[PDB]
Amino acid sequence: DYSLEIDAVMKAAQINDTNNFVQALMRWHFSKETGSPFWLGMREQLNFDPIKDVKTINDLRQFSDISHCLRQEPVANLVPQGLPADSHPQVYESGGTTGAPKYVVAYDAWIEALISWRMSGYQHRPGRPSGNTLAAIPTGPHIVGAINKERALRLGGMFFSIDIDPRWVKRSLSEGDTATVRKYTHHLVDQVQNTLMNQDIRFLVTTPPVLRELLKRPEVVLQMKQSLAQITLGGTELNLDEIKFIASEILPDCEFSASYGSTSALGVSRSLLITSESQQVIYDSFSPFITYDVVDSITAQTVEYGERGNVIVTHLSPWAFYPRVAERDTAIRLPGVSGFAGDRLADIEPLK
Amino acid sequence: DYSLEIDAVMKAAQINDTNNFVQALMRWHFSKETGSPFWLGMREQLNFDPIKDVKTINDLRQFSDISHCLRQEPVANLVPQGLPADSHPQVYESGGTTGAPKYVVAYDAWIEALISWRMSGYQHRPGRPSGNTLAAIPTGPHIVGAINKERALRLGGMFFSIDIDPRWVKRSLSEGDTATVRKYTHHLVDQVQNTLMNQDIRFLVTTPPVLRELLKRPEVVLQMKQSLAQITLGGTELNLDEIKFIASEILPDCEFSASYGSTSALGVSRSLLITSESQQVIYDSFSPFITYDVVDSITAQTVEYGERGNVIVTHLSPWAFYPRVAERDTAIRLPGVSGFAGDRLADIEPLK
Ligand SMILES: O=C(O)c1cccc2nc3c(C(=O)O)cccc3nc12
Ligand SMILES: O=C(O)c1cccc2nc3c(C(=O)O)cccc3nc12
Repeated sequence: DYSLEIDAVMKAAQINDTNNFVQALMRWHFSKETGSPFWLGMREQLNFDPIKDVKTINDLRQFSDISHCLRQEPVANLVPQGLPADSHPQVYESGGTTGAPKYVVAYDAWIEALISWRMSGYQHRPGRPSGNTLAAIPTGPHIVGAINKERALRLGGMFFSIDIDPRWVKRSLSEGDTATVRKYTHHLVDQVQNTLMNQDIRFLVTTPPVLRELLKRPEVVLQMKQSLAQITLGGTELNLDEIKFIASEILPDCEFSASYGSTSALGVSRSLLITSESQQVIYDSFSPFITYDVVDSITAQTVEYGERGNVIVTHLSPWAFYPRVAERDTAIRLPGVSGFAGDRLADIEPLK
Repeated sequence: DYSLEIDAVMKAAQINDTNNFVQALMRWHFSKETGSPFWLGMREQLNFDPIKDVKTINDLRQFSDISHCLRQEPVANLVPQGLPADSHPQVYESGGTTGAPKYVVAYDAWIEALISWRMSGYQHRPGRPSGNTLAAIPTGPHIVGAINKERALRLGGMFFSIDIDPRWVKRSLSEGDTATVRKYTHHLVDQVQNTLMNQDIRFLVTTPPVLRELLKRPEVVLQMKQSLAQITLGGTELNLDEIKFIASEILPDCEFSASYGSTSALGVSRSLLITSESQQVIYDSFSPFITYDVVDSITAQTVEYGERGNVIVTHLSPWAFYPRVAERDTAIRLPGVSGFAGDRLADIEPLK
């Protein structure tokens, strides 16, 4: 048993101090008894002592991104030896859309915690809406699946999804294939159309192209006017005006937000409500578990508030440690309202 | 709370008192405080009284298939109120066949009972192999996914899958889009490869066409001789010598079995291990919960043992009640293990 060690971390985690939390988990991960086999096996390859010289969140700047590894590393070793017997491990992959695919492990406690964080703020808000959720997103080996199912149960209906293979979509628009992308996009909208038109759907998770498509279908729009309380847009292909126009002129009773995948850190980040009065899309991460740095593409250097840079993300929780993953997007750096740790993002945009 | 009603139904199953079990569930499903809104309402369209006029399994012949009907029915109404608060309804579909589809509801406790029935005989027996599962099958809204996930957690390793979008294969297939069925399969095969190579998996779930393009790869085949222990093949494209050959010749000691989805009975029947003895693939179902009848296409009369007929599957449990689904496959009918209600099936093929 180590569950009272573990509480201490989750405790430190919100009495807002980076510091103590970082050290506590640096200990969790590298100390002999409790650590991952993987990190324990990695300690001797580091040129610094993860205990002695490593105090601030920022102080993790000294690990490099170990994703190369996770393609080969047999998943059983990723699992912190000090988690309970019934922790309930699970493998998720990170888009083997070419350069193919990186293995990771997550846990129910973890996803539960992610979600309570996303949803605080409206979980308990009087007259908050209720109903099923249609999530038009990957499930299968993709950890968004499992994160979305979890939200859907807390909103009082059932979680519904579609058949979607993002890996073929990709390997085909990259592969240059025009007709396919249209035909498969079709088949996606058709699936979403059916469920919206045959079960009462209160909550839709989808993406601008797909929404954009549904809005072009007279019967569906009408139906959306009747039943959607809130839509989440995922991707980075987001045009703020378009959304303002939808929100005010078409689905005026439906709120909007955006979601940002950071598969690398075993989670997703959430936007504020995007309204007509909104002037950028703004994101927060589940800090300190997940934290963003935003850095210059030339000099690896955290850039100033207000400027564009490259998203660097870091997961540090009792379940998993992933320092300092370069994500493949740029964002405006903004002071992160609480702590105490990690940055806000605004207006995420793709790379080169 | 109704733990004692469920207990009785379970216990009448576990000692095969088929009439008790059926009579109990008619009460359970048809009565104002325990049953699903759907059945309660559906009663006013029947012309017999489930509670009084139904005494044995055959007696359900009085019911008609109520499937084409679960496209628009509200999912929440499928849920028997007699189930507990905590029972975790989750929503699954089938019949993305042409474009439909039919929503149903499943529960952890059912999924669990099912798997337990699938897995006795081996679960415990000495020396039973054990490790990771790779399941080349759909997740998303396909109960099949959920099913295997369960199984994999009981074989001491984790659950790997792949993106795979069976409606696409299907539509394409029956478009004549012959071009990209073959492209797509390559994609599935590739994704399988990867995991086969990068994580050691003990058990694979797939299908004859894919395993076919798969054994065209010499180094996957070496990995396979090395790591696989058990292979479950589903779909109904089962070619028998083709397997017996594969198992005898190509990879000579992985064991091989078949699996058959009756998705609108919320479950999968299992075959007897295909030995090199095997003269027909034979499936057991999870009786009395799931029971099969095999019926002549003109008279709906139950065929003699050994004639091939059109298959009818029925699901009756404390979780759901789907009487008499016209599935879309023929089989040779066999005696089921006497004591148990329902036929054994052999050498299933599809319709025309
Ligand atoms: O999911 C998000 O990223 C998200 C972001 C911002 C506000 C949100 N408000 C929600 C409400 C509500 O405000 O009643 C109900 C259900 C889901 C909601 N999701 C929200
Ligand atoms: O999965 C199936 O459909 C199946 C059917 C028949 C025999 C099976 N035997 C298995 C064994 C074993 O016999 O040791 C181990 C792991 C999985 C097994 N799966 C089997």
